[PDB]
Formats: sequence, structure tokens, C-alpha cells
Amino acid sequence: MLKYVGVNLSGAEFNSRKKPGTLFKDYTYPAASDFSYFAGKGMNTIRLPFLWERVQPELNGPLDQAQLGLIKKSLEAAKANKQYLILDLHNYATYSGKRIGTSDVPAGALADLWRRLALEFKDDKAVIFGLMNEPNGISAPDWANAAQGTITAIRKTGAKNLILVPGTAYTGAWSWRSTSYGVSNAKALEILKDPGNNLAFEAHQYLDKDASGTKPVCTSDSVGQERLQGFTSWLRENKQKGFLGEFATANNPVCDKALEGMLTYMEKNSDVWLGWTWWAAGAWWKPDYPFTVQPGKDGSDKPQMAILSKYARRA
Repeated sequence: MLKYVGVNLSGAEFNSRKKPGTLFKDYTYPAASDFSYFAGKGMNTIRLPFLWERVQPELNGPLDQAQLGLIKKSLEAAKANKQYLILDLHNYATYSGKRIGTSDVPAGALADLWRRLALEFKDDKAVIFGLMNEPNGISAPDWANAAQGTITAIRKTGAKNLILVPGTAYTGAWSWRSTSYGVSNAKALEILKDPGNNLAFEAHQYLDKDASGTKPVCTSDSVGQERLQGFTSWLRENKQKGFLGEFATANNPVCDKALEGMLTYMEKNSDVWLGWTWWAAGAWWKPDYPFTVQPGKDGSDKPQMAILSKYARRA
């Protein structure tokens, strides 16, 4: 019933204001063996963060061929392992520190970026378009307009690929219907239309006190279920689909119970949830990073992988 199960391979988005930055110093792409390791654990989906500034060094300008080539190489590794690849434009609705909607970064600039990416990847069935990582500092209606422009631009190319569209406010599932941040994502995104009818709403969910994923605590053993429900019911009412683009839990008993509960929840609600990608793996996490599922140099599995693999293989 769940279609996509996997992990974020983090690295290409590192050092986000070094432009272009230096490959293997400031940022990296995943090794081919990362893809095969996760496929071996039952994961059919890789979310691949990369930077808008690196793939398109001038707004409205040509794609950088070197950076594009790195993305295409990751796509070849995904395909070799029968994995889908989510292209995650990992930019927080900013380009070079400037927010979409400023005169410096018009919403049309994002549409042009995605037009170009769609022209490149429209004939790759493995490719999923992750429009923007965690938009914030832009109102939900303003973001919805930018998202609509981007969806329209992609479909004008002929691309039939799945599009993952986030809300603003860091696209938290828990806050989907809230007004802490202005008009709500629920209200603002009800108007979106996809002429290709292949859209899902990307939400992220962390389980610490403020849902920021900055502390290795899960507030309770069932907080995942509680925090997803508002979003799940919104999907079901509106006949839409969702994708849990990021989530994580630390290596402790309460978090393990919360992880089991949340992954079971997504099975039970697979009529609306398409799947999930854990944050994160990739070779550049430090040993104290609480959410890494990158295998050790010794080849050993990280603690959370025992649970993730069980659910991934079940899908």
C-alpha cells in the first residue's frame, strides 16, 4: 500500500552560501554504494538535496552542466538499484540568502528553474520533483502562488512526473491547519491545480518539543500519530496525497516506540500517504549526529535502521 520508502542522502546542500563551492570540500554527492546499501535494506526511494545556486548560478539562466551531470550520475545509481530519486531543491524559498517574492528573487525565477529541470528529467520515470525544501518567511498564499507557477511551468514541458509540493512554515504536518505563521497551509493550498493530476503534498515531521528536529527527544511514545492527524484528515477530505519528506527519531526507548507508532500509522493511512523518506544518511554526518542511518565504516547498521528496514521491506 505505501509506494515510496527511503532516505535522504545529504551532502550536496552543505555549506549553503558557498557559491559555487568546491566539490569534496564544501559539498559532495553520494557514493554509488550508498544507493545499493539502502536498496539492500528495502528502500526504493532516495531524496537528494541539492542547491539552486549550484545547479543554476544565475537566475533565469542556463543550468550548470557540471552540477547537472552530478545529479544525472546519482540518477543512474538510483536506476541501477530500482530506486526512485526525489530531486530536492533544498533552498527554504531563498536564493543566495534572498527570499522568493523579493524583487531580487521573483516567483517566476523558481518556475524557470523547474522548467529547465523538467525538460532534463521528463523522460525518466524514476524522477520525482521536490519543488522546495521547507519554504518559510513567505506567507502561505504567496507560497501557493509561487507553487502554482512552478507546477504550471513543469506541466507545460510535457513532464508527467510526480510533483511534491510543500507548504510554508517549514512544511510541518503538525502546523498544516495552524495560524501561528499567518493564513494556514490547509486554507492556502486548497486552490492548487495540477493539469497533469500527479501531485502530492510534502510535509515534514519531527518529534521533539518544538518539532524542529534539533533535540534527540521524542515528546511521547505516540506524538507522531498525534502530529500527523490534522494533515492526514486534510488529505483525505480533499482527495489529495501526502509524502513525508523528512522525519527522524533518536536512539532511545521512547523514540523507538514513537518511530514504530509513526511508521505503523503511515501503513494504516496509506490511502492518503504515498510514503516517506528518513532524515538522513550520507557520508558527511559527524559521529554524534543523532539521526544518521549511514552505515559505519565497519559496515554495521545504525540503531534506527533495524526499525526502518522492517517497515521498508513491508511496503
